[PDB]
Amino acid sequence: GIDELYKKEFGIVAGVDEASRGCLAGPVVAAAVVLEKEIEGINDSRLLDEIMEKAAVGIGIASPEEIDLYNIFNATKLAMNRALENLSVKPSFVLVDGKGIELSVPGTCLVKGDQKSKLIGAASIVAKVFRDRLMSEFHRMYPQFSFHKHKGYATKEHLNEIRKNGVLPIHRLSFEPVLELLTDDLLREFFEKGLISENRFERILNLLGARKSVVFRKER
DNA sequence: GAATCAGGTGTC
Ligand SMILES: [Ca+2]
Ligand SMILES: [Ca+2]
Repeated sequence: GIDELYKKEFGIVAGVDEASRGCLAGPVVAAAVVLEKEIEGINDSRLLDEIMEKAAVGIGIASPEEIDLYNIFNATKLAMNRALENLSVKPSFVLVDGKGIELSVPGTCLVKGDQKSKLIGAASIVAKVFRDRLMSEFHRMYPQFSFHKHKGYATKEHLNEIRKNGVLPIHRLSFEPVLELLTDDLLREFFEKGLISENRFERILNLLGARKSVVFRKER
């Protein structure tokens, strides 16, 4: 309903939101949603279909590699910027979920906007839904992991699976709980088998060795 | 759905 005020001044406004910033595995997902024919139900009082039939949508992704090289915050806007880019209508303005985000289109940030703007409310759905059906095929591809349930998140299951099964190249290797399970041994193997770029290989080395450092200081 | 447990990272 706040979405309506912005449309009056800027005309074509979009909604951005992301999913999967707290995961241990997978990319981060973003979604950009221009929308006209209004939908009751999104931030009001089976709309997946209505949103698809009745809106403009761009989706962006950042590979887990990219979360590890760039970091979880930058990888996010990287996807978000790819969403606007993948969106078919150029908006004059954007309402982003969160705070402290500057995107390639002039915009404003809304705290709990995924819960007060319809355009963001839309993309936030789009985002999860895609991510979810993505984690699904990850589950099929990596049968050992219940990706289809925990969504790559840091649940008790997912951890046990990592511990019992080993880390994957689709794990965010710079993520504390994954990191703490990491041996350069594996890194090397991942590298040698061509399952990680040299860039990532280095980064993670530098990171492990830095993890030891703060423990070393902290032990003194 | 609202609470309440759990687990992630980022900027100021
Ligand atoms: Ca939220
Ligand atoms: Ca979201």
